[PDB]
Order: sequence, then C-alpha cells, then structure tokens
Amino acid sequence: PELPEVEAARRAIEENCLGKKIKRVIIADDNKVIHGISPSDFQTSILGKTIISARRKGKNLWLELDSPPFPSFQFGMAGAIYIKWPSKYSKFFVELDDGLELSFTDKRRFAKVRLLANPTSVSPISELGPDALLEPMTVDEFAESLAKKKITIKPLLLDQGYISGIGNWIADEVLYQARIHPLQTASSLSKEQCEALHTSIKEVIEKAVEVDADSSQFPSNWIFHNREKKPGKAFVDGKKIDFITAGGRTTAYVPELQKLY
DNA sequence: AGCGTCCAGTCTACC
DNA sequence: TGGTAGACGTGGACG
Repeated sequence: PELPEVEAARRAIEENCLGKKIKRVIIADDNKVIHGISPSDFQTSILGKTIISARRKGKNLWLELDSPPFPSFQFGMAGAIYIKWPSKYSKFFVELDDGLELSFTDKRRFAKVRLLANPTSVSPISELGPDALLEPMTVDEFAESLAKKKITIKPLLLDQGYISGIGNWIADEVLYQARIHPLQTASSLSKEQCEALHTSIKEVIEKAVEVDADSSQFPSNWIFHNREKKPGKAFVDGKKIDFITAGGRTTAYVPELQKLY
C-alpha cells in the first residue's frame, strides 16, 4: 500500500484507539516479518501500555506509546491494518481495554514489524525523504530539485529517499494527469511540466486520502481504473494504454498524451 | 479446495 | 552514474 492506504490506517487508529490500555497482545511467530525481536518479547513489552498517538511517514506507520519502545510497520506490498480473527495473516494483534481490536496483516509476508525506541532516528524512517502529504515541496523547490536529477522521472518518484509516499500506481496516475512520459529525464523537464506534476501529485494524493484509499471512490477518469487490463485491451477515454517497465515496475502510460524529446 | 500460469515494496548483485 | 534484472513468500485472478 502507498501513502493513501497507510494514511487511512493512521487516521483510523488516531480516531478509535488513542488513550486505551493494551489488555491482550499476540504477535505472529513469523521469523521474516517480526524483525529484531521474539514474538514473545515483543508481546511482553507493549502489554499493558497505552497508545498515545499514531504516527506516519511515507509508507511507514508506528504507534507512539506511553513509554518506549514503539511498534512500527513497514507495509511492503501487502501490509494492511484492521480495526474491530486474529486473522490467519495477522502479524500484530492487540485488544484494548474496551474490547476494540487492532490488527496488522500481511498475506504476502513482505512487511516489516519492528519494536524500536525511536523509529524516527533509524532505518528505514531515518533515510526517508520529505513526506508527500506532510512536507510538500513548494512549487519552486520541487522543480529546483527536479533539475538536479539526471534520472528518469518515474523511478525518481518511486524513490523513498527523494520523496516518500508515492507508489507504483500513484506514480502512474500523476505522470498521466500531468501528461508526462515516465521515461522523460528529471532535469530535462520544463518548469511548466514541473509545475504540472507538482499539481497532479497534490490532486491525486489528497483525493485518495480524502476517500480513505477506497479505490472505488477514485475519480472515474483516473488511469488507475484500467491499469489492470491486459495489453492490447487497455484504454482510457478512447486513448490506448502501453505497458513498459521502469524502475523494475510495470508502468501504464498513454503514448498519445505522454510524449518525450 | 482440486490445475497451471501470471501479475503483484524493498534490497542486493552487477555491468 | 543510474539502469537493470532478479530475489524475496505467497494470494488472487483467470485461461
């Protein structure tokens, strides 16, 4: 999940779970996902504490507790949060003093759950670039840095180091909206296009958050809705969609609108 | 469920 | 450079 999906989970927890003691904990005995601590230790630790606030940066979320260390989640490809089994794919589970349950699942096992004294000072959050939703580069700045990069525009957007939060489909959507080929070099962008990408990134990510990442509420005219179709049968507003790879990720774009020099 | 194949955010080996 | 080609477990969609 990309920024919208995580931001939705953060808001949901900030709304239903703050100020309640953790009465019961269950940590999946998953050597790969539960990173740097035994599910047992991890359990004993947070037991009895209270969530003081839910924080986020990029595709990362952590729970600030009334006392460290704090549990953090790097979603990966299939990470997800649930409030209300323990589901089969649950890796982190807690029942609060009011019967409310919170669970982090990962049906694919590509996520990372850690228990760090300060997630903000260490990987992966420490190397994260400014957040797309919390620290949006001003129009001028955005471009200014777009210049200093001799990299393809998309893989540039998929780099958590540069900017954090954007994912494969959010990248495609914004480039499409701003009518910019994914392979156009960063530095070779016009201060006109740079202001165009800047504006779509904002429209796309906000609306996405605004709808709690519920893809079905996504503007009908977003390429997103047809990026699932197979090559040769994928279209948007009559225009044809092409599937090329960039940054090692299948990239959907429309040659008739997204061109390059 | 039962088949088989393909598509789907890190993180490292390499030209 | 930065470009890439693969690896990593495994569910879900589909011929």
